[PDB]
Amino acid sequence: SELLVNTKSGKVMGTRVPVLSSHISAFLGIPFAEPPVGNMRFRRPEPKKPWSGVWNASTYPNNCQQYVDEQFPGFSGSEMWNPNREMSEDCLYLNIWVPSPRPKSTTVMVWIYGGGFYSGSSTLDVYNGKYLAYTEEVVLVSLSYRVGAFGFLALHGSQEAPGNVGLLDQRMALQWVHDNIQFFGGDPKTVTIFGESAGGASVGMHILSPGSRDLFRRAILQSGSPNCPWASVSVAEGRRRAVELGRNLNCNLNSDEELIHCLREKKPQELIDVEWNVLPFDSIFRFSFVPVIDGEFFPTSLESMLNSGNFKKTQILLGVNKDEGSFFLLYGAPGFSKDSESKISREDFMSGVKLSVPHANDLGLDAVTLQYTDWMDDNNGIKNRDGLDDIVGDHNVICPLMHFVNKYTKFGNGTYLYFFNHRASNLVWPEWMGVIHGYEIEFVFGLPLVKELNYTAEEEALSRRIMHYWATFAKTGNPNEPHSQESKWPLFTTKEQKFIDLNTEPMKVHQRLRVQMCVFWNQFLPKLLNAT
Amino acid sequence: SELLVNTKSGKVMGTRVPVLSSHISAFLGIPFAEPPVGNMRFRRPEPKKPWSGVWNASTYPNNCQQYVDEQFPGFSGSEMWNPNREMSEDCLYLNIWVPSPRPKSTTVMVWIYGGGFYSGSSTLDVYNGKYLAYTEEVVLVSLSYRVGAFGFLALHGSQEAPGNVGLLDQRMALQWVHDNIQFFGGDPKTVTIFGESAGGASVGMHILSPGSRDLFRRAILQSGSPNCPWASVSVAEGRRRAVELGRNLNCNLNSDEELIHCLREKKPQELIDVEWNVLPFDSIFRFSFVPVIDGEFFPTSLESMLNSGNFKKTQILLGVNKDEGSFFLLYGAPGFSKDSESKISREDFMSGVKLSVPHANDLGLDAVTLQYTDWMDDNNGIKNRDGLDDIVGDHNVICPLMHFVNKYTKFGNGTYLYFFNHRASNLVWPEWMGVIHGYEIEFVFGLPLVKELNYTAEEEALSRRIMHYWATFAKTGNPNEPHSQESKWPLFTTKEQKFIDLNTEPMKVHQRLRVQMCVFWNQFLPKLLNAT
Ligand SMILES: ONCc1nc(CCCCNc2c3c(nc4ccc(Cl)cc24)CCCC3)ccc1O
Ligand SMILES: ONCc1nc(CCCCNc2c3c(nc4ccc(Cl)cc24)CCCC3)ccc1O
Ligand SMILES: *[C@@H]1O[C@H](CO)[C@@H](O)[C@H](O)[C@H]1NC(C)=O
Ligand SMILES: *[C@@H]1O[C@H](CO)[C@@H](O)[C@H](O)[C@H]1NC(C)=O
Ligand SMILES: *[C@@H]1O[C@H](CO)[C@@H](O)[C@H](O)[C@H]1NC(C)=O
Ligand SMILES: *[C@@H]1O[C@H](CO)[C@@H](O)[C@H](O)[C@H]1NC(C)=O
Ligand SMILES: *[C@@H]1O[C@H](CO)[C@@H](O)[C@H](O)[C@H]1NC(C)=O
Ligand SMILES: *[C@@H]1O[C@H](CO)[C@@H](O)[C@H](O)[C@H]1NC(C)=O
Ligand SMILES: [Cl-]
Ligand SMILES: [Cl-]
Ligand SMILES: [Cl-]
Ligand SMILES: [Cl-]
Ligand SMILES: [Cl-]
Ligand SMILES: [Cl-]
Ligand SMILES: [Cl-]
Ligand SMILES: [Cl-]
Ligand SMILES: [Cl-]
Ligand SMILES: [Cl-]
Ligand SMILES: [Cl-]
Ligand SMILES: [Cl-]
Repeated sequence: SELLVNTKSGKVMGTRVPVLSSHISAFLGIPFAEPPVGNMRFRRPEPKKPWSGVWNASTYPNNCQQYVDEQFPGFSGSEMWNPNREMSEDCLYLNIWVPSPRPKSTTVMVWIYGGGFYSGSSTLDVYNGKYLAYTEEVVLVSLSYRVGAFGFLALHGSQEAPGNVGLLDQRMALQWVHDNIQFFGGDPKTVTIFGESAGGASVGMHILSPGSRDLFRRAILQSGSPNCPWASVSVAEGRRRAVELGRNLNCNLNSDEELIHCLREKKPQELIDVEWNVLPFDSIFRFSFVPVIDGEFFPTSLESMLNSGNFKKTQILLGVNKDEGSFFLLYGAPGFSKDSESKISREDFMSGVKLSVPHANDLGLDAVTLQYTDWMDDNNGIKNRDGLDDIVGDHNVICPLMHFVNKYTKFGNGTYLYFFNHRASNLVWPEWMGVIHGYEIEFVFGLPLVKELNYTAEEEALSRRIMHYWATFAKTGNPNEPHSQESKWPLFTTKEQKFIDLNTEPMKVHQRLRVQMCVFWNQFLPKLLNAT
Repeated sequence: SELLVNTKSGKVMGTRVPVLSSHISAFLGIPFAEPPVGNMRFRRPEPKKPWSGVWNASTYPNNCQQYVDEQFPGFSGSEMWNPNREMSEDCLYLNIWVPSPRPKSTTVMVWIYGGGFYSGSSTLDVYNGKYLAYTEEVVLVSLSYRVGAFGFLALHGSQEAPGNVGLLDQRMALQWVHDNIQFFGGDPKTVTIFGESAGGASVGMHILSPGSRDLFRRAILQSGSPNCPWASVSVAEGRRRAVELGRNLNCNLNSDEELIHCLREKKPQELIDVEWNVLPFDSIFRFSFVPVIDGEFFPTSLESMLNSGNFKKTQILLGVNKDEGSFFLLYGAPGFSKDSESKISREDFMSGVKLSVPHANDLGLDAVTLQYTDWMDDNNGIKNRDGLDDIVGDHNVICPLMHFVNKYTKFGNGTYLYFFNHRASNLVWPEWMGVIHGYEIEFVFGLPLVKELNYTAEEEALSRRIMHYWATFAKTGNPNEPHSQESKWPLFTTKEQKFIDLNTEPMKVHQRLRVQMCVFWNQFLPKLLNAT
């Protein structure tokens, strides 16, 4: 029977699963590592010891230990991103959706969730890969990885807490797909890794890290890049936050061994309670325990690796959403509220500026405000709100990615670039937030195809277009079907720099995505700060 | 008879002059100072010694000694600005157009010509005040003043060449109008001084200088301001250029007395030949001998005087032309030509940038180019040409004036602001130069009213509108006629910052003239240079 699969680690038994008037196979909660509990907290993951018997693979696993958003209790808009399973340090598991009948060798897609490296779950409703596996005849995997301190506490020079271990969690997941996906009908030679936000940053980090390049074929990055200012810290800064975390918990701080033994003693929620207190009073758009530039996982600085071609050469498909700053501001900036139009005075605009560029001389502040202020209309609350939203999105997401795109394309084997700007008809967040960070995911996973989810027919067609782009790219490295004559999504070349709009209108091709602002962010502003 | 007038200096006899199917009276070439010749070269002017007999005042005087443009021999576009009379150091004379019959007490307007303080003549065809005197029933004076080294050689601490003497030339002209214009039918209580470019800068400098404020009632500034970067130098920089001028002429350089005796010996054209060699290799948009911030004529820095209200409080009417950079670039920038469309490569744009900001760190260069570059279309030769034209005009004219306007309006008694953007139908310079610096003057002086000058009927109506604005402002301090209901030219207030367009279309009112660029020029760029 097709719900039984033998693997190099043991037998697993899945469940038949309905999906749009048909059925497919799902294997939920397969372990890919030893449970990182106890004195293994903060350590590199070990491979899952092989098991006897059949592993019930019919129900979702636990989610990892993480902060939980409570800003809007019961609000579906925020709670659709929270853990929907019991939380535990025993959380290193993957899930697989396999078409029925089982294929023999079809392309594989591995989903890497986001959440700023401090949160995330593979079991969210928007991450349910059954629609995509069934519609595009792919084998859909979603992995999990340790977040927060559990996955990214970095005491460099130590082997009990070296940092980046949540990245090694993902890597082991990919190694297990390389080794066992052939038994699920998947082609381990055509594995596409994809992910959004922190997951998009992860994908790019696996493109960069030599110990990861050989475990996948190509890559998709949504609203995230490895060079994003929130996505990595130095070895010094990682050690500082780790010691600062000990201070918060009354820890002996003389050695790394004593620091680590104390932290291993605390219950997980104790660590999470004080997690945000280690950030520098430098503030707001930054998360505590992120990957570290350690010399091992990342040989040198990300910028030098990028400049020298020191990265896997393949095909990539990536892009951004129109409004990437909205959540940063709602949750952390003064004067933004879920239930008002959040119009913003001149005063509040100037304070959000300062929050958006941590540690910038005053001359830099003027540079930013001069660039984003309409001085013919400088007291317009809506323009001030939109301007701040652009500042935050350009700085933290769009312009890092545009830098990555341009650096990568000089050496890679094909780049495709998209600008997603359709606001979902049924979005529960306020209108002023726009085409929000994170709200293309439901289209990539084909949720518009479910009528009771209350999407427009145009949104079903856009989701089908997008799913087909993603899967056709994963099978062949080109989103366009060969001899099917609809408008072509053109290659992104250093010369032309073309991209497309992704929305419900007929495709349009543009050039040089937000080049005006990103010249400012990627070339002018850092020069200004360097020379003052 | 009305061609004879007795003055506190002697009798003068003018000539009857035809003008648009009528006649008026003109008194050309009245001396207002002692001829500044010989050992009086470079000295403060002395009053004209009174004379016996009748002074023939029927023919134009000489023009002062000055550089003469020969870039386009015979080209009327350039030659209409050159001396049209024999040149001489004996050039301190004024000219008066008096309506017929002679008025008893009507308002007076004193024209101060431009020419970068290195050139200019009161006798140019475009400066012929007969049309304005006759049409608006004013008494029109035009003065003259020493230019070049003869008027602005500045060896501070010396009494034989203190600097600013060409400004004292103008002042003496105004003192003579104060004393004698009542005999020509002019009201010495309603004297309006006006002028363009260097003359506009002069007008503002007389508003600033205490020894000048009491000699006129109000003021008009066209395309010039006292704070313009080409309009003044420091005492140190004036001494440097003066000594450098001696080096060029094999002068003894040990003392000021010996420096000055040598320079007084050279024939005037010898000084003019080497005049441009004293500029710092710092270049292009600067003129050699300009006013100096000496502590006498200007008590303190122009910026501190402006900030503290240390200036005459009255009404002012001022404005700019759409394209102020065109001549700077044509004559001095590489890649601009009279007879091509002067489209400009990316390379040449970057070199014109460097020429437009003398002495700017490289970080400042990027600031300028980032602000004026369209990075979606950065190789457009026309946009690159227009961008450079805006850089030069904003920096050297528009944004200094906008700074002056805003500083003055806090303390003055009424400000009116215009943006002149009608290109004359019959302009002989190439189209790419646009609404050129200097080409509103012919409208202010009513030359469109002469049919054989080949202007459109709309240009006759615009000239009449403008002449009426200027004269009504000069009589009453408000350009609008009281109870005549046509659209009103609104006051310029710190809050609203309104101005009007001056062209052949019906008046329109706008707000915050080029505020985006002038925030960059007047606030951001100097801060950037200061802090690097
Ligand atoms: O974005 N501001 C958020 C914010 N929430 C709160 C509510 C309580 C938890 C603090 N947890 C934080 C969260 C997030 N970012 C943070 C950044 C800096 C710091 Cl000190 C804490 C953060 C973003 C994701 C959600 C939580 C208070 C202050 C505050 O600033
Ligand atoms: O604008 N460039 C002009 C320009 N003309 C020439 C032609 C010969 C005379 C030099 N006379 C000059 C004139 C003017 N500006 C100058 C600025 C710097 C210097 Cl060294 C000389 C200047 C502007 C008004 C007209 C003359 C050569 C080089 C040159 O640069
Ligand atoms: C695991 O499998 C059994 C039958 O194989 C099923 O009844 C059970 O519900 C599954 N586990 C849980 C926790 O429900
Ligand atoms: C990708 O590589 C192959 C062979 O290495 C080459 O022929 C092809 O043109 C490349 N495509 C791009 C877009 O670089
Ligand atoms: C679909 O729309 C109706 C109408 O407001 C709403 O009551 C219902 O809850 C929606 N369904 C879902 C699944 O949100
Ligand atoms: C000055 O006046 C006389 C008559 O008064 C006139 O003939 C003469 O032409 C004038 N001067 C010159 C230089 O022409
Ligand atoms: C000008 O001054 C007079 C009296 O000094 C004052 O009443 C009038 O309002 C002022 N006008 C402006 C525009 O400042
Ligand atoms: C007026 O236009 C004609 C036609 O080109 C021209 O020949 C003539 O010289 C012009 N007149 C003046 C004064 O420029
Ligand atoms: Cl199989
Ligand atoms: Cl514990
Ligand atoms: Cl870049
Ligand atoms: Cl849309
Ligand atoms: Cl919006
Ligand atoms: Cl670019
Ligand atoms: Cl009289
Ligand atoms: Cl001589
Ligand atoms: Cl200003
Ligand atoms: Cl017009
Ligand atoms: Cl133009
Ligand atoms: Cl302003």
